[PDB]
Amino acid sequence: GPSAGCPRLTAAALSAGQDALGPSSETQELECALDFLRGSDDPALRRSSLGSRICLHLAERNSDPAERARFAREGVERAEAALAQGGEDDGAVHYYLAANLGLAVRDDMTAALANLHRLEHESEAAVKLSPDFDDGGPLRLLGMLYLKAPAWPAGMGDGDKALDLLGQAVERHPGHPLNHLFYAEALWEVNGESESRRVEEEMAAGWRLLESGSWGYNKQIWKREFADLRQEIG
Repeated sequence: GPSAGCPRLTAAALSAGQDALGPSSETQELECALDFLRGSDDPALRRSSLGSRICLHLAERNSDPAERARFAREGVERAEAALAQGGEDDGAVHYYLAANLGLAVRDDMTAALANLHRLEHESEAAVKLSPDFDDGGPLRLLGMLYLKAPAWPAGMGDGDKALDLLGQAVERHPGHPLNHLFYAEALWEVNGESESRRVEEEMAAGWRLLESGSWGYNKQIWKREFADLRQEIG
């Protein structure tokens, strides 16, 4: 449960203050809130995406793959709990279920393939219910799945749908670094050398947002993803 040094907390205060917690929060602050809500019977909090989101913040800040996956697996459990308690209409619950599930499996091919249907279902639910959440996060997840899943007809993989969704994320939510990064990856992988200028400009814009914006402890893992695309394009 909450550690002994945590501030006094109530469900009402956590709900009212839920947006004061984020990627810039220190780990101790995030865990005080996460450990509290696991034990809370407050109907709203029990249905909320907050616990799953906190787990994703903790996953993203951990460079070790096993440690990151451990927190991501906790986020999957928190989102599943929220859905069982009545959060099914909340697009953010499905979003953080799919985002955490992705982190938990994407470094392991067997697990990624084994969870592709669940990822697809949850990413689609997020896109249906709250496509704009987290600056278009659900479009990011579903678009990347269209880019990375086994290619049609073997699976849902479809580069045109990837480009449609990730282009829509960039158009509708230009402030997020990963909308530009992921769109750039799709442009390169689906269209190749003919989109090099656009790929590069999208990378550069994402990097500028990454460097200037306030992404807290998400910055290091996103920087690694930017480097990955740089190396992929040569």
